[PDB]
Amino acid sequence: HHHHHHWGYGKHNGPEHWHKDFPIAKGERQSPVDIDTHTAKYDPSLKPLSVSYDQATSLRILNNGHSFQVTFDDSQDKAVLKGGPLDGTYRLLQFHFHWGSLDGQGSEHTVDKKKYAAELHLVHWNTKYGDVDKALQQPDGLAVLGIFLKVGSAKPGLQKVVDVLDSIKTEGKSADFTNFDPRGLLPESLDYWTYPGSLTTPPLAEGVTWIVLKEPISVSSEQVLKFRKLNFNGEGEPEELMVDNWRPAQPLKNRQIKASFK
Ligand SMILES: NS(=O)(=O)c1ccc(NCc2ccc(B(O)O)cc2)cc1
Ligand code: NI
Ligand SMILES: [Zn+2]
Repeated sequence: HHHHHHWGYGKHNGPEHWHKDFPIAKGERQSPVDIDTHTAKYDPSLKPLSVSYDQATSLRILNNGHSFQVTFDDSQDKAVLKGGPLDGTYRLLQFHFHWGSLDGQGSEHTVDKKKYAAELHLVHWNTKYGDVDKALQQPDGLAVLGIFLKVGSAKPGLQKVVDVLDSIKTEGKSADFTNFDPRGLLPESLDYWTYPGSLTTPPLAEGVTWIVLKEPISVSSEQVLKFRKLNFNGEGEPEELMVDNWRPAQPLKNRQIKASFK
């Protein structure tokens, strides 16, 4: 009998191939999905999302070769998420983005089939499991907040991020990044869609409660061009621009997307 045991976004190792190392891709709970709003059953019993970033302590920003991420002190309930569909408190650990080679693509989730120019993921782990390592092993371990990005009007709360991207151009670079306020990345409304799903990068584990916000945030084509100057490659290796680091929509199968808003 068969016996089973690096990935990227290129043609040879991109999403179409991930299922071969990570057969959970063949599952029923993969992300991202297309959000079909005809079929998204509004639900009144979904509560306001309580985004409590009162005391958020950013630490580092870094280029991991797939994306950039900003990490937070997650030792205390300094930045948490509760309400919406979540049973309990989920503490923020990091945020990262996915984006395109051009403005017409970059988002992971789609809405009635439209792709936005980038998507922001805020990654939270369920405090009752004690840390992110134990949480990552559970069906209700993680909660990701997804925020769409469209081009036009510059986003101010993002300039602090964008001003340092040239210090972390290549894979493995990092910097101290303190006193960054994540609330300056939220849009005004917090109406959301929710469904059970997965990480969108390997290992593609199916323990994620997805919360996608209806309202995108806007950013200047100058800001998102800064995203596009990052490299997938390391210093001294041939240049390969960090673009199109998004997984395409996966089939919803027997799941239903719920809405918080009519
Ligand atoms: N793209 S996503 O679905 O938001 C996604 C979220 C999380 C993960 N991996 C899990 C994970 C946990 C901790 C850190 B860290 O730097 O402290 C990074 C990644 C993989 C994909
Ligand atoms: Ni065996
Ligand atoms: Zn992500």
